[PDB]
Amino acid sequence: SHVNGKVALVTGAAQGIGRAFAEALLLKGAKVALVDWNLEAGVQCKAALDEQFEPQKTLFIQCDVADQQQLRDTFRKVVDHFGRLDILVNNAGVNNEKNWEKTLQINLVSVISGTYLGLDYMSKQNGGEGGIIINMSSLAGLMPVAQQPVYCASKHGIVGFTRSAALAANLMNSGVRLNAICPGFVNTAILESIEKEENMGQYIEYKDHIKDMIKYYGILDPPLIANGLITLIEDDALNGAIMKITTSKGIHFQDYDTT
Ligand SMILES: NC(=O)c1ccc[n+]([C@@H]2O[C@H](COP(=O)([O-])OP(=O)(O)OC[C@H]3O[C@@H](n4cnc5c(N)ncnc54)[C@H](O)[C@@H]3O)[C@@H](O)[C@H]2O)c1
Ligand SMILES: CCCC[S@@H](O)c1sc2nc(-c3nccs3)cc(-c3cnc(C)n3C)c2c1N
Repeated sequence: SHVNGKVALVTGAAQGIGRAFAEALLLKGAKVALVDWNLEAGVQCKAALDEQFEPQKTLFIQCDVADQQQLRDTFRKVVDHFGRLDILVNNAGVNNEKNWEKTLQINLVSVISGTYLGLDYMSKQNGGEGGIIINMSSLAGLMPVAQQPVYCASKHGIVGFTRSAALAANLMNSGVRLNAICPGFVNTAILESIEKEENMGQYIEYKDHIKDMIKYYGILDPPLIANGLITLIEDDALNGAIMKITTSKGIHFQDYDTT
């Protein structure tokens, strides 16, 4: 009943972890707006979901989340079409240390923009019913990566932002909980980007160190990450939680020594 009948918006939903989230949420009874900048992947994804689940339970919107006008229009569309917003998953992201400025815009700036749009629609102080926002970070949000310093920067920023916005929500009595998920390696297109100079820039020569870490720890499949998302949504005690998901230690929250 925490998911059933709710409306979710998932960015980066065309493939990888985003699609896995959409499938898990549809199975739990949600309506899902799939939001992605890749029109062709998006159409393929919705067409496949339309075979499994009911067509009216999904909407596909093409949107570059880093474009604030497109993002604002996307939100408006979702709420017009489904009549409310209950669950926001800021999941879109890239790996690109060469055009690292753009990586920050997609990975960090867009998570903040999306979060604040979600709060605009969902906060009880703005006429909403409350809700949950889940931001995708990474284990790279908690630990350093020599070959991906700007990705690391962006994923650390998501952690700081989400912990902070969760405390602000309590203060503002918005009735919105904000949590983040920090997966280890997951079997998606993004893993392939480490092979590419276009993505790695000056770090390409050291790509094998990442490969050795992959070998060391192993790779999750997207559907296992989705279980984690469902836990966050179902447990309404969870606010400001940083959920780690790895093969080595499972599903565990980050502990912090706060004052
Ligand atoms: N796969 C991993 O090992 C791993 C580990 C930890 C965190 N993550 C994070 O998980 C999230 C999902 O990535 P994934 O591994 O499923 O990769 P993926 O590349 O398969 O999926 C990312 C999706 O986001 C979309 N997207 C990218 N930039 C966009 C933008 N500007 N606007 C709209 N959509 C955009 C892409 O088109 C794609 O469909 C990302 O935030 C990524 O950083 C991945
Ligand atoms: C294209 C790269 C996308 C994957 S990143 O988000 C990512 S996920 C990940 N997971 C882990 C895990 N540690 C324990 C269990 S799984 C480690 C890394 C990583 C890679 N290189 C280092 C030093 N680290 C910490 C990384 C890392 N760089």
